[PDB]
Amino acid sequence: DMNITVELTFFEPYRLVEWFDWDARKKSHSAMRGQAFAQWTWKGKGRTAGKSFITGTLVRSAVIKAVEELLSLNNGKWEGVPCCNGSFQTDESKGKKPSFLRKRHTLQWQANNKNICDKEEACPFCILLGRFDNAGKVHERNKDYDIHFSNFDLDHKQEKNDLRLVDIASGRILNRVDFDTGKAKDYFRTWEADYETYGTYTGRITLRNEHAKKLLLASLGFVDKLCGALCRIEVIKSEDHNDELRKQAEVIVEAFKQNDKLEKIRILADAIRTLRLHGEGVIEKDELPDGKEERDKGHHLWDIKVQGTALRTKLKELWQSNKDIGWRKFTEMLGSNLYLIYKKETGGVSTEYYSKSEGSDLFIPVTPPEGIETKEWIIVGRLKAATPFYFGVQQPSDSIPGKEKKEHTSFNILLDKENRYRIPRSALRGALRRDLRTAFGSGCNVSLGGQILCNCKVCIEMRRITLKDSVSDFSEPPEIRYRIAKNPGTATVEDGSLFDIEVGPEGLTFPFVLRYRGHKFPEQLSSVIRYWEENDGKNGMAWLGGLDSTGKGRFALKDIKIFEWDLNQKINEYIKERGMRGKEKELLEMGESSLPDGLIPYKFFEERECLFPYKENLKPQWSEVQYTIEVGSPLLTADTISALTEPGNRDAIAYKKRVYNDGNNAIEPEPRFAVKSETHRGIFRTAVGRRTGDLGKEDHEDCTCDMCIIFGNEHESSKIRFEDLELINGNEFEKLEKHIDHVAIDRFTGGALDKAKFDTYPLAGSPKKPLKLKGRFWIKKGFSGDHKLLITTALSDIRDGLYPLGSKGGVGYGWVAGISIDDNVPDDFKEMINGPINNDYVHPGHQSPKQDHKNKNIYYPHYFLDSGSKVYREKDIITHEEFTEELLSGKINCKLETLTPLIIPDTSDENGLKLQGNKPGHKNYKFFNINGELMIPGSELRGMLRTHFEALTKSCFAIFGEDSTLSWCASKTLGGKLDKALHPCTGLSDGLCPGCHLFGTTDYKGRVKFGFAKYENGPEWLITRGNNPERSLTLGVLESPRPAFSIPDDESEIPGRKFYLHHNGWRIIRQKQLEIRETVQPERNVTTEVMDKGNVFSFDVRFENLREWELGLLLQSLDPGKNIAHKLGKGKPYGFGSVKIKIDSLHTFKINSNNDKIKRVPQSDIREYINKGYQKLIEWSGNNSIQKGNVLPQWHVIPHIDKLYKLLWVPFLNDSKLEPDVRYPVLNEESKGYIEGSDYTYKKLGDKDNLPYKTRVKGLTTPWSPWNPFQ
RNA sequence: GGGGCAGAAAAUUGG
RNA sequence: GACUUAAUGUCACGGUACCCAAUUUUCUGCCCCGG
Ligand SMILES: [Zn+2]
Ligand SMILES: [Zn+2]
Ligand SMILES: [Zn+2]
Ligand SMILES: [Zn+2]
Repeated sequence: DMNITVELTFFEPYRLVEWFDWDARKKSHSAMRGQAFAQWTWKGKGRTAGKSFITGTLVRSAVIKAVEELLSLNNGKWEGVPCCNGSFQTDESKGKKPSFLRKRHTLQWQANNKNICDKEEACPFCILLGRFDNAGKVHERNKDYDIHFSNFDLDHKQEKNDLRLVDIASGRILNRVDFDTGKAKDYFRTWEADYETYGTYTGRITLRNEHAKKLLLASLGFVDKLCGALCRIEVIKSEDHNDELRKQAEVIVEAFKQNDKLEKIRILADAIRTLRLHGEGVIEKDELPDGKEERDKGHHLWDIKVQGTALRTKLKELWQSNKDIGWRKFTEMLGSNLYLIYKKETGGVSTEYYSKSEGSDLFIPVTPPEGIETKEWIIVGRLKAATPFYFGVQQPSDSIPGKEKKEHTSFNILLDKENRYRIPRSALRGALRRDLRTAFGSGCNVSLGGQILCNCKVCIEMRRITLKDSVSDFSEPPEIRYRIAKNPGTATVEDGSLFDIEVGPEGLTFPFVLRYRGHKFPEQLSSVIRYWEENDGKNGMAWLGGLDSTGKGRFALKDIKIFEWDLNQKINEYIKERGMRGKEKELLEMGESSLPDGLIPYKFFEERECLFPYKENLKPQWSEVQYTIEVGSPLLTADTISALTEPGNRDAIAYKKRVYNDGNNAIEPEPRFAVKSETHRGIFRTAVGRRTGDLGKEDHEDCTCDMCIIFGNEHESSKIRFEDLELINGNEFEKLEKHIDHVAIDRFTGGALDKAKFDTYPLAGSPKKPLKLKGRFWIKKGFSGDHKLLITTALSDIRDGLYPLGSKGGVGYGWVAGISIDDNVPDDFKEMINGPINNDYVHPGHQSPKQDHKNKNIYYPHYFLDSGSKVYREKDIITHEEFTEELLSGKINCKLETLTPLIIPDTSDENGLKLQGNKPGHKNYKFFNINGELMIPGSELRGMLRTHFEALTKSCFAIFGEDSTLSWCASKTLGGKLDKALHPCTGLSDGLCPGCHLFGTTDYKGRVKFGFAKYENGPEWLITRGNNPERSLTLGVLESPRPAFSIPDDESEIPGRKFYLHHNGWRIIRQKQLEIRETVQPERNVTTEVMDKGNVFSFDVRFENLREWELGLLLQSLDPGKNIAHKLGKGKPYGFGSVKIKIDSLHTFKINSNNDKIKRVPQSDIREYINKGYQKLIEWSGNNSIQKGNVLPQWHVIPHIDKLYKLLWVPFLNDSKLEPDVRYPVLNEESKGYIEGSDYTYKKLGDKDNLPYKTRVKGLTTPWSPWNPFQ
């Protein structure tokens, strides 16, 4: 007769739905799906506020199910009073159906009450159902209910105004994933509610019969789930901030637009988001990277003036203005506001199925056997991330709960309201369903519109499993990972291809709870649990999440404890302890002597080698290939966003990870260097696609090609999964990172271009101290022999060195020196994976000035090569998408010998040896070295051979600064004084010159790759006696080239390329070291280490898809003959750096032949290649009067080749007793170092009356012409 | 009598 | 006590936001005549 006040509390995020009564419910789909949830009603107009509740019929149905199970446990009795089976059928002619219909099994027992229930006397089950009362199916007064359930209202703790929907709920999209294809079929939305603040409901139950109070009070403690969440039932006795950020973002955007730097703004946007990982101290202690020393403009982005002041001080005042919103939200909103303002001021703004009627209404009774036992098993443990993980979520401003009717980061991660990482229940349940279907061998696809319960084994085992959601104890921000796609025809970045993913740290831990209520513990669930866990030898194989092909989401299970609860003897202890729901964290730390009564540990849990679904169905599913790459070159996988926000002021730095630690709950102090999984996934995919030839297809829609089978497409998932490549020997290095700076050289002036100096910071790789990267990839069961052969072929192509890792591969960065395969790799994979060339061409030098002399003449140190104006441009560009049969591909092994001393400085250390303490401002350097090994960079060799190849084949001026203007006023810039055909190639529509076709442009990758040269043998360190280091030399003063001497007199044109002369002018510099160290300021000259003549260096050149004449011209540009050499390094006017390259070996390979391999290519074939190049030069010339035949080619019949080989002629080589005297003039006598009667000043040469302008230009164009008697 | 350049140009998402 | 349930019948713990894409292409740390 007396009321019972009931409080239900949630321990999991529950579900919400809108309220429609009964007739408006059939119009909407979300409410018909959303029964057995919690309900939300709007209070007042405007669709903003309301209240949530839980209906009494839902709690009544839960209590009815609990009473049915509790009576089925004790065989139709409860504390001595027996009950009948009840009634669950309603005839259609007498009365109406009760507004909710049952599709599940009804548990029944043997009715031993020996009496039929009527209105006068009844069993507890019949008075708890409410069969014999005065109320039914149409409401009347609240009396004449024998048992009444009221509605359950939300216990708001503080009395306030109405509660909003956006403070209680959050929207989410769930999925249904097909098992055969791995792609989604349909999706549906839901609302999830918080349980920490809004998870308590209170209601009333009225019972007017003191015969079923004990069954009701026992059944209230047996209810386990309600509204999609674990529960416990007990009996009691901002817009101003967005706008203020928007106006300041507009201020910064107009400030960058005033300086014509709008395209930087987008990059700055990402930098602001990256500032959420650092502290506020990076704006407070000003740890942003500073500019160069003695520069007016500092950092190129942190010192851009915003309304009069710098950017860092502007961010300081902007954070002092909005310190009240926190650092993380301020950085996120400032980034996601700069993104929108950049998107507006540019000009361009940035299958839903719910389940289902009339017919097939049945009643299915189920009676268990009388002897059977029922138990409940509980498995507790921790889940650990062995890789970065990703749980996908839709964007904010689309996941608003009320406004469902229908940016900067493309893909976000799922987080809690306190910014904690969350493994949802749906992902764990889907992964358990997938692994259980794999373990059983067979299963069904999940049918949604259902009238009969499914009878497959997976569904029977999954209707007895209860899980629980997980949240970590970690609230630090995620990491952004970027991804591009490559255009396979040009080997550059495709248009509209950059996107970004948010990933979490590896090593994080989550709680894990599983429950099973049944008669015996299955072998298949034991197999899945043993498959998911890790031990010694075995690693975990629990794939949760949504980037599995790139290796994201592999978890392991540790600290597993399994407990058992008996229900036929210890049911009251289960009801009293509430199944330990919400107290499972205490069970991991509980001892054996503190367990509650009735809960024992489980001892017959079968081991890994005794389970039959394991090792037959689950273990052969994914196979592991683990290997180790040895890289003997610098390795640069650029970041370009983290380079902006760290101190050092560098352009491109390497890639780092953040690994989380479990023993100490911090992250880690030191990061881990790595190559991403997407990178070597793309390397494998590009290798397989270029071998088979499937990269040339225009579309892969409904494709069953080999690449789409191995690597997946839109309609199928991938059969191979790739993990990261981690550095494993980083503690063997001192100064692991190396600073390498690069420059571009103008083809006319010979000096450095404006705004073309840059720095790279790769990891220090050497041929005697290589980097070691350990990596792993997973392969699936069901691969054929052809596809395994393709994977083995891709690994062999990576090992042979065709695909370099990282960036700047054409100048020698990231060249793979070797690959090793571990011993635990499958055996079929181990079976599958495991003289001197001369030119003899003597060039006749300039006979008239030089060879008839006793060295009494002075020449000019640089001359100009003047070709015509026509450049041959090809519009059929050779593509990078396959290896063609008629073209050539291979490698050249070459050597390098010094004829004159060589200076290659190491500009990472400005102090170098010493000597800035004694004389300050003096720059002194060492030779180039990585880990103490003398090297020449591949960029210098590439630039030297590129300048030679461009001057040989009459191509365009590739690097040429056209904004410079002359003064003696000038008519125009010197870009206007060049012909339009020698201008650099822009775009592929007009075509490409030969130099841009072989070496590349911005929109076309090159087809030649130069490597780092290593020291082999010879006498090093030219020794001078009076010098503070003996291996050292103080150079003369050298400053910028003046184009006013080459083109005076405005009606004059640019006289072609600039080349230097070979002479032994360093012996003047050596003997006068004392006269240079004094009487010259120490801030003008430089001191460097020098190498002597006779040293040998070794390097390699790779090439792919070259024609025959291109290879002939390349082998001619490398070794152009006897008495012709090259020029390399510093001090080229003073004579330094004369090198000779000799070809040692040539190898060619053909991949289209199945069994063929690398070759040796004897001297007849390469002579044929040289002749095929010479015939192409003759055909480009136009003079077809020269005959054809098998003669050794005379290269000096073409005029510009004759001028080029007169510019590069070595006069002192094979004991010919002559040495020229090449030096600059002396600028207006009474100047230092002037001969008595030479008359070699600039005053005499720069007058009009003696040496007019045309004779001066003609003397700067004719090679080796004299200048002191002047011709 | 004196030092310069010290990053520039694309892609910032589509099926 | 309304807003806000119907009582002899609620498998929604009946459904993984899933699938596809190499942060990359090009560049000699170089260099003389006048304010
Ligand atoms: Zn009864
Ligand atoms: Zn099924
Ligand atoms: Zn295909
Ligand atoms: Zn060109």
